[PDB]
Amino acid sequence: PDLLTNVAENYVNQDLFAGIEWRIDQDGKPIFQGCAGVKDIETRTFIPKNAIYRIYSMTKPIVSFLAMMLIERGVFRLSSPIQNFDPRFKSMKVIDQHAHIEPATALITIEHLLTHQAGFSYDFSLGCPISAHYRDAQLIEDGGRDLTDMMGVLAELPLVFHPGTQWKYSISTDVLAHIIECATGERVDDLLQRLIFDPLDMQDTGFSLPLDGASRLMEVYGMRSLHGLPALKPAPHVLVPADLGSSHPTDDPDFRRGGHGLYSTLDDYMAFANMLLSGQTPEGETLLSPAVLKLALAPRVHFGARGMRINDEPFAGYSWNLLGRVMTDVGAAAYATHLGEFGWSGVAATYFWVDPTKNMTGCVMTQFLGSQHPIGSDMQAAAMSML
Amino acid sequence: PDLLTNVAENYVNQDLFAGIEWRIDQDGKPIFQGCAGVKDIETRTFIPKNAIYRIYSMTKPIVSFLAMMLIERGVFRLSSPIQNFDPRFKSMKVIDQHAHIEPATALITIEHLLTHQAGFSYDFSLGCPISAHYRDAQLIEDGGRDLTDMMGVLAELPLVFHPGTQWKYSISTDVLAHIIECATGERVDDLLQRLIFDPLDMQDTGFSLPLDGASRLMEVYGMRSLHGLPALKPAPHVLVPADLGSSHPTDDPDFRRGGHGLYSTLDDYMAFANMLLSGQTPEGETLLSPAVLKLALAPRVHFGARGMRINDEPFAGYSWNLLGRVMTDVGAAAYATHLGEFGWSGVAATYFWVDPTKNMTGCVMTQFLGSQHPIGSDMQAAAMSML
Amino acid sequence: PDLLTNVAENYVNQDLFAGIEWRIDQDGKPIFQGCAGVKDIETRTFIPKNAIYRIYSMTKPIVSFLAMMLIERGVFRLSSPIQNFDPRFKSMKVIDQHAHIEPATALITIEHLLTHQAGFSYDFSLGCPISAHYRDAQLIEDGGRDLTDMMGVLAELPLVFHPGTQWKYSISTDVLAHIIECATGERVDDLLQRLIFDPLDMQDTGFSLPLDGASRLMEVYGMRSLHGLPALKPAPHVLVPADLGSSHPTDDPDFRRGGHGLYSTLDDYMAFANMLLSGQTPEGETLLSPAVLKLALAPRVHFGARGMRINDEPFAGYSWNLLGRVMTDVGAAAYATHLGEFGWSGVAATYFWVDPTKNMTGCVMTQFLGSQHPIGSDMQAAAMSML
Ligand SMILES: CCOC(=O)[C@@H](C)c1cccc(C(=O)c2ccccc2)c1
Ligand SMILES: CCOC(=O)[C@@H](C)c1cccc(C(=O)c2ccccc2)c1
Ligand SMILES: CCOC(=O)[C@@H](C)c1cccc(C(=O)c2ccccc2)c1
Repeated sequence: PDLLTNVAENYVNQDLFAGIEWRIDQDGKPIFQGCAGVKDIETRTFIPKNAIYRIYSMTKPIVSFLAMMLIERGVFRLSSPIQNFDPRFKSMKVIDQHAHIEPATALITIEHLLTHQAGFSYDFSLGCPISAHYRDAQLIEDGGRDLTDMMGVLAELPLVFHPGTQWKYSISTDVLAHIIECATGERVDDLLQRLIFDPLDMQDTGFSLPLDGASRLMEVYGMRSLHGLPALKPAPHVLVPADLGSSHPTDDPDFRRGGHGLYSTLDDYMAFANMLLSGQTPEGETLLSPAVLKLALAPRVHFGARGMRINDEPFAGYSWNLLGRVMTDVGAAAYATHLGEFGWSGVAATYFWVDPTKNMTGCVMTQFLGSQHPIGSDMQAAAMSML
Repeated sequence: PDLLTNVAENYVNQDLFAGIEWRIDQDGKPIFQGCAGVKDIETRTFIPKNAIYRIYSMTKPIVSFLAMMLIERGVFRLSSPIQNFDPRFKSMKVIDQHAHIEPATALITIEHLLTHQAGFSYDFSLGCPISAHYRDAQLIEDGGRDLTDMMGVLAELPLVFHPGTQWKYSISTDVLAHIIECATGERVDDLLQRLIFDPLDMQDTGFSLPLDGASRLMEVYGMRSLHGLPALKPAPHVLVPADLGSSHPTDDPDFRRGGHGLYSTLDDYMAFANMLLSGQTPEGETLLSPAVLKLALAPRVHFGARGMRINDEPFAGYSWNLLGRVMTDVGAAAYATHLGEFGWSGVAATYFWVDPTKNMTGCVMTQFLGSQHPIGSDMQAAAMSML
Repeated sequence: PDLLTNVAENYVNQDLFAGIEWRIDQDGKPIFQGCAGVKDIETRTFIPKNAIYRIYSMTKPIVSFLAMMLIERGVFRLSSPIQNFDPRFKSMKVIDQHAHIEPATALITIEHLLTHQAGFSYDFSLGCPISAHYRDAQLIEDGGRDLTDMMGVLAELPLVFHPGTQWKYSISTDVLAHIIECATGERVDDLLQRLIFDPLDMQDTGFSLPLDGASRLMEVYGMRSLHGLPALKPAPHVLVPADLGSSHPTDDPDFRRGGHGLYSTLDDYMAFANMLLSGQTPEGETLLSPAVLKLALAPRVHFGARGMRINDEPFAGYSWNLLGRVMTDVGAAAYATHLGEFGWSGVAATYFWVDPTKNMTGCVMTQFLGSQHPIGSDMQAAAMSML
């Protein structure tokens, strides 16, 4: 039975998601694919050809992969202190939950940024000692502010632990994008275009819409908390269009970020995921060598009893590598997977995975902010069960 | 020599405080007293007779003393669960710095409120997992909100540790004032009037100015942070009149709190401090029996090597009793004192102490919010050096 | 692209290294090789044919390999107490950072020497409880002193931990060379010649220059700290010829050491590295059996959270075996590698590796003391990326 269709259709029929697309490839070619629902429930327009999604933190594996290419090319290395490229990050301080502030005892490195061990936090982090000051500064909300300028504001705030000593999912991929710009003298969006998107023919992926993109953009549903104040409990899961404020412009030619902000399509993201099986384009051009791809995918952050968590949500059986999650214990996993399955996901419920043991990739595209329902993992589980 | 005058005149002559009054009594009679500076630097009006000060958390020993009287009279007991008097405090939750929320595993008691071990926080607590939600609710800022209603809003928010398991200086004295009202059916300001202020002849003490009070109210100086966002470093110490917003009304007949909000005078507060040497009025009427006064003053919360801290500011060598600080190790103390010295202080730099070994009481009144200079401790040390 | 050339040329063009040679072999034959820069910037003489390098601690894997040959031949064993061969090492003492001295509670063994777990330190060790006494004794500086005589002076000084209980990179390979002499009745340089260099046709490797060697010796650049006092921060990385004092003679026929002092060439060192893939010469003569080579290469010292460090510089993902470093966690590694990659390096920035998973060896020869730039690891990473 087509478990993937059953999951997606049940989600649409229960009024939980407006529209869903999915594709699963094996050996670089589609084996399962489908769509359910509509572009938007207001007009019930069908999902268009080459529909466009805000992929939020599925931007991070792309920007991280770019960083690995630059490491391979000698621009910087994992151990490089970021203050060597932007001195505004010299002399960081660390704050704790008891109001105590002290100088950081270790320099932030490229590796710390890629592993979320740098001590940064995030505006929406509930209970965080510093996230109120991120929100006051509007680091995420003010999407119109140039990346270079956002970093200057961020650099003045304290970290929430000494670099290297803990893990916390964070704005550090945005720092990484900025440090890439400092190190190369180029803009991160131009680098992504030349080094990744153009070689993989990802012609619909970028920080602004294509000229014909407005009619292809999927509507985004959900509730963003008033003033950005982190919610103490989930809002009701209701299909109401979300207000993104100025956080996610569609046609700002200077908007670029490391941790979110890309628009993409199912087809484009599958080209990226399939490349991660080998480090090569389908024509055989190498984007990253096998040795550095192995360095990027090896489990690098290991977690204690409570496991990997983001705002206390678990990622059971997962460790962290330089690009995102990686399954390191199927016996601890909460849904079907295989050892070494890796990938990431975004807050509008987009999700992808790469499963080297099956030469398999998969991606689910939808637009629902802060879903109470783990559609991405449900679709991965369905696809795993259908092999 | 008169070190007390020297300290006070130096502070005034360095443009650090506008006006200061102090008195030190021994055996219930004044032994040192003085005044320095002016009511306000704008007009340089002289400090009036019976000048009036916002005493902020010097409200807490008074409200705590009232609670001990009510315990003595059988209204409730230290072990009483506060949910027995207001069921809005049933089913509390606890939040941590990792965004994890769970049910409280102990009920909040009267003793927890008096010792700041209930798990409540404070709006201005820097780095606190929940203070951002206090600020969003304007618990402290909205002084026009009735105490009973402010408590309903607070009760819906999580604690930051399980009741009884830690110490954190907090809004719990306001909860105590509210629970007093629940338990007695009377208002806390009326109970304070009948049980404490009138027997001690504290005719100028209350939550609103006396009829002839506006001309005697000292000006308040200092910088309250924008939006109440807790500052990451001290603001420059400058004598600029402070803007209190709607947090501290002068003529609201329903304004009443437990942790702040009283107006008082040097002479009134000394009457209260002298009473704490015996539990008796000067006429010999008992406000609190010797046994319950001993219960209230005995060291009750003991601190680790980090010591007692508020927003990471230390109270070196102090433990906590049911009314405030108490000196338990002169060899750890950071300024002159004796074993058993007790008292408290307020954010506008008012300060008092009681020293049973010398039958001594002292009080410094001034108005500077968030002083970088610990005038209260400096004046205590001067008085200790003189006796 | 030729990443190796790009790295080397960038280092020369940025005035960071005078001259660099490299070679990478696979299956015993060169696959990548090159050179950049000059022998010396003063005259800009090109790097000569068979250029000679001071290889410093790349002496250690050679002397360690010699020790394994002697273990195989029954001269001594890993568990042999060194005091059995030189009684000046009976009755060692241990000093700590609190000035406390006590007798060592374990005897130093051959294995302790090969693993730097014997408790010795090094003259240049910053912050070390005993390195000031090494410097006073001029153990490293006085290169004219006979090895046998240096050992007598060293033997009178305390260790910095009990043998076997910790790891600290040390003068212990020099102790090993001396104990080899005691055990065999032969000089270490004669043993190296007969057992290793002559079988591998390493005709330019030794503790003094060949008769035609003076014109082939690469100039050495960098700053040695005045009086040998360990620096608190890196000196500026500037190409100024280094003053080696009497630490590294070119034509002393009795100069021999275990931890440094060899002159070699790229070609000679690659013959040694290639032999470590098999324990055999290219003609198939066995220098060390497969079983004892496996014993020598197996990870033997494992490190805690802070990892393997020398003067606080990290070797991320590396453990220690009887010959040097060995990669035991690619997920912790700071630059491209494979599980089981091993080798060592020297303070003038020479570096080599052996990668059994690729049947690969590599060596970078240059002369810069105390480089701020990890040229050896950069070149390894480049070569790994080019496979
Ligand atoms: C996957 C990428 O998520 C992010 O990193 C940032 C960019 C982000 C940006 C804008 C809006 C949100 C939320 O709507 C939200 C966050 C937390 C809880 C509920 C909703 C999150
Ligand atoms: C001593 C009693 O002050 C308190 O602890 C609480 C009751 C309180 C209540 C109302 C206003 C403020 C401030 O204005 C303020 C707090 C922190 C920094 C600067 C200003 C504080
Ligand atoms: C790899 C072999 O390093 C050694 O074991 C010893 C022989 C050594 C001998 C002579 C000079 C130096 C330094 O120049 C130096 C040491 C520490 C920091 C900066 C410079 C080191």
